[PDB]
Amino acid sequence: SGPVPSRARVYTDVNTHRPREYWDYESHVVEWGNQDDYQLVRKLGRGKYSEVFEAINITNNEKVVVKILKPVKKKKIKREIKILENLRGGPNIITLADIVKDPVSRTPALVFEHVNNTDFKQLYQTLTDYDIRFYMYEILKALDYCHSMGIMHRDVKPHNVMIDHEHRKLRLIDWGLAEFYHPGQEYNVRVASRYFKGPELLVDYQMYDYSLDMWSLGCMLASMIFRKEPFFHGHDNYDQLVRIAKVLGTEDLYDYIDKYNIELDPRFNDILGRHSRKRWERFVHSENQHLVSPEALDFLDKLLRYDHQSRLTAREAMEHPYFYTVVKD
Ligand SMILES: O=C(O)c1ccc(/C=N/N=C2c3ccccc3-c3ccccc32)cc1
Repeated sequence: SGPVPSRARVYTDVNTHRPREYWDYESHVVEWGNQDDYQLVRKLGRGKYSEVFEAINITNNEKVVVKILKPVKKKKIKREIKILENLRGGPNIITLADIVKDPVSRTPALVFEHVNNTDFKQLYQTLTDYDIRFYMYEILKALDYCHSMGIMHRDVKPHNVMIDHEHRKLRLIDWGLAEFYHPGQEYNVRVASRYFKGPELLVDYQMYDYSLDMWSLGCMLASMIFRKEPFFHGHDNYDQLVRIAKVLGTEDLYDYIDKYNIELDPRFNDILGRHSRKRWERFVHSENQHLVSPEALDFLDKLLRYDHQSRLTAREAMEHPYFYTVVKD
């Protein structure tokens, strides 16, 4: 018989009604800028798929970021480019300023606006209750926008949320794992970072959607209000589901599995055990209590659910009482 199909409960048909050119990234013709406009200053980091540099646009003396892509998985490149251009101008979305061909790597190099970022490790130790709510709302603006545009990020994690704390500014970055949502489409479950992988990924359910980002967001929220980084600390993808099950319980996991007619990897049989759902108060202590409120716990509870269809959508999340105290623009 196989697994039961699933559909996003919102923005389901956005791509089906757009021109083919919008989501057919393979046919996208990249318009190239002049690589000589930019001078590399220092290397900021090297990821699995790229190297990131601080640079300067010598045509306006403005600081920029240059992301030089590695010559691996070429399809991945046009996908990120198309998604960046599609989302450009949206609230709290990183702005792609240019695309040039790097003369040395002989690969595409993405030029982004410069954002004076604070290290998340140092920053999460600092955030007040108000600031957690403020920045969560800003992240939600970004996620609702890309979801409404038919795109799931699929790599929401602290590293991909760049915050300029001095100016109260936030950008969602690295859309290299982002995809267009097409209802009924089966996707690769090898996305996101381990600690932020939704249950759908960990049980190998391929027909997922925007709600994946909302699980990841929930993981971030839990790490912020409970001051535990990361909140679900698996030592591999299998232990990762066990960690989640020790909090949300095994019965709701099996119900989830049963609902979508999924068959768990049999290796879970000797390690999953039997666990009751824990009350969120379990994780409150003297050092995080000032960050926890009934509102915060209700919100978290509605994000961290096994069933991806039952999680709050981005727009619903923005309606939650948790954000009543946040001053709106
Ligand atoms: O992949 C992307 O979309 C992407 C977009 C923008 C940036 C910019 N990053 N900036 C900084 C950075 C990156 C890695 C490690 C350290 C830093 C840093 C330190 C101070 C000021 C800015 C940055 C990256 C990727």
